Amino acid sequence: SGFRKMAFPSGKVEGCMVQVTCGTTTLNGLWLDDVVYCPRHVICTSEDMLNPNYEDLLIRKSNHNFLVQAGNVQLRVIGHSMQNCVLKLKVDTANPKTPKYKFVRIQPGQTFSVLACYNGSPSGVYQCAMRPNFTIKGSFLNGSCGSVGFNIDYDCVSFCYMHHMELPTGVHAGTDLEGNFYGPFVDRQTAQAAGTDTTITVNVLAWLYAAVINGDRWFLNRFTTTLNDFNLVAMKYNYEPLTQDHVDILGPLSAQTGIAVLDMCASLKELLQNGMNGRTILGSALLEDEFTPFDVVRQCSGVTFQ
Amino acid sequence: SGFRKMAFPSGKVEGCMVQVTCGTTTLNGLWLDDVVYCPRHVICTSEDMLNPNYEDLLIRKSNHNFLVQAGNVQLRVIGHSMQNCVLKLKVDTANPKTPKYKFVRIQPGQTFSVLACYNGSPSGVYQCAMRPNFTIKGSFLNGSCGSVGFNIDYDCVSFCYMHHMELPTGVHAGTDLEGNFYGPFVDRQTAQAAGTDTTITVNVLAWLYAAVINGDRWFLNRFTTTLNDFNLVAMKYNYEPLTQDHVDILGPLSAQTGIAVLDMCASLKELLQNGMNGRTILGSALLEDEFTPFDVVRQCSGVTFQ
Ligand SMILES: CCOc1cc2ncc(C#N)c(Nc3ccc(F)c(Cl)c3)c2cc1NC(=O)/C=C/CN(C)C
Ligand SMILES: CCOc1cc2ncc(C#N)c(Nc3ccc(F)c(Cl)c3)c2cc1NC(=O)/C=C/CN(C)C
Repeated sequence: SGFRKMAFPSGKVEGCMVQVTCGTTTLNGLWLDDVVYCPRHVICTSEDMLNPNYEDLLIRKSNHNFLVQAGNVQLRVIGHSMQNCVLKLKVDTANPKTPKYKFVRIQPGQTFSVLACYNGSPSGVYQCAMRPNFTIKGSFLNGSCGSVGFNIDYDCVSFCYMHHMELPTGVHAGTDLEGNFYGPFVDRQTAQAAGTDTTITVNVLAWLYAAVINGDRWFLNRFTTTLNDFNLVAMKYNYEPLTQDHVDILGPLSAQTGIAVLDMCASLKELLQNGMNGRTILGSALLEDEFTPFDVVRQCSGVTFQ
Repeated sequence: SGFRKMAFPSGKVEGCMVQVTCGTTTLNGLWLDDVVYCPRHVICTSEDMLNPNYEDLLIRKSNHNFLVQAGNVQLRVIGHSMQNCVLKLKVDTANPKTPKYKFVRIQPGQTFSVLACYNGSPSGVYQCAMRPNFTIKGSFLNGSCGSVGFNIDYDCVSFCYMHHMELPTGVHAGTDLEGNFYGPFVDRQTAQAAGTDTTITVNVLAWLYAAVINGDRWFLNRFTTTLNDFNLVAMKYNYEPLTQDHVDILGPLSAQTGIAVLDMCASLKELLQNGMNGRTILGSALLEDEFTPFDVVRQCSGVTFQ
């Protein structure tokens, strides 16, 4: 019993974190096999970041300008290239701690764990979601760039996020491990604003199922609804529209609890229209949207990794 | 920017987790040097747990009855003893992944990270606090016993919690690594109820400082208070009394923000008396009490480990 915001164990990723310094800038890199991946803005001054021409800035850099350090030991850089917004630094030694891994570009609404690092050293681990506006709500200070987000399934680490930028409003933007930004964001210090922070409806429903499983059941009611009715309410409250695909994904939680998805939708509708009247659900006074259906099943079932 | 419920990186602890099976019961153990620590109730049936005589049950167990497996490899048990509510299984091989470590008995109000495990395999990591009533609000299923809680400072892992029991109300009880339960709880399946879940006042104040640092400042007001005045309010709302020791511990956050501790207390007083009027602080609609002053400084400053 109990339901917590839970991250994946981070050891497999800790063993891949290195420090990358180019001139005056230090950030973190990800060492997998004989390649270190890091944000291309390692090559910029803070002057450069207003309007950088990365191809021109890179011309002045050679292999020996990229100082890569794994713990106390220096790595020898034997090549470098730019791929979208990341650099790939080829080193002469394969990381002996390289786990089984994949690079995945996640969809908005999916969750992942972040290992926040500074100077190639781990500071902490927490759970995030790719928001519908393609930002994440992380915890990142100067020097955290190149920290990564990931999921684990049994023994395989799927890396999905590398941290690049903080917007003036305090939320975060980054790339996949191919160096393509999520959303419209760019690696320049400019006027870029986030769009509407829409709530991830299917995740809220999953968390209501988690609540029922764990004995929080005061919000269950005598009502049902339809997809189209419920979506009229979702729209008013800036929730994502619920689709039949979402209903299908909630099938397993519906079967476990015996609560039809549309009945749970009717509970959510009343919560949106009436609020929580000073009560809590799983220790929260708001409707939580950063647990996916798979996260709920996983945590409620004890799935393990390594 | 950003403030998240953040756990310590878990790799140092992942490398210590093993599976322990005694007869029909499997749970997790902690392998440090040549000793495996686990809950003594590994020796019980579910029959036995209503009224177990552990000394008598242990008489029927020999070294070869404790099956200890680290990943895919079996460990040879060369001795065993009971210390309070834990067993210490001496094995013939020191754990090559043993980190620098200490055993610490934490005080109520202090926080720690939990690595939830099943069958000796890590499932996830999350952050907890020792509540004033000596329970923790974790996420633990059958098979998670022997999972541990810990803090890290640079390279040293301070283990403070081993999981033993779930109370009928869904909260959790366990021991330190010497096998002494936190609070009055016992390792029998009996009528034991938790006392009042008091809110950790100094932690709420720390989190309000974290909020100010991160730009959430709507709750600041024109008022101040005194320790004795504020505590009249703390008492009504089942908050721990604030002491001068707590004020002193908040000194560094007071200095960073320029907000006197007692002025912040006056903000908290208004929040307790008026509620949050539908607003949020650091993404929460309630007053968060599981960040310590040290947690706030650490997360806001980027401290690292390994
Ligand atoms: C930790 C001990 O093992 C389990 C404990 C559980 N405790 C509670 C609930 C609940 N409720 C579980 N299952 C569950 C079901 C369906 C749901 F939708 C939800 Cl949320 C939860 C549990 C599942 C566990 N383990 C498995 O399911 C293992 C299966 C593996 N096979 C493919 C071979
Ligand atoms: C990640 C890059 O490094 C830092 C970034 C910071 N960003 C914001 C704030 C803020 N605000 C910080 N400090 C801080 C101060 C006092 C407070 F009370 C709070 Cl909460 C936060 C920061 C501290 C950092 N690093 C250090 O403090 C290192 C010192 C080590 N020496 C002993 C040698």
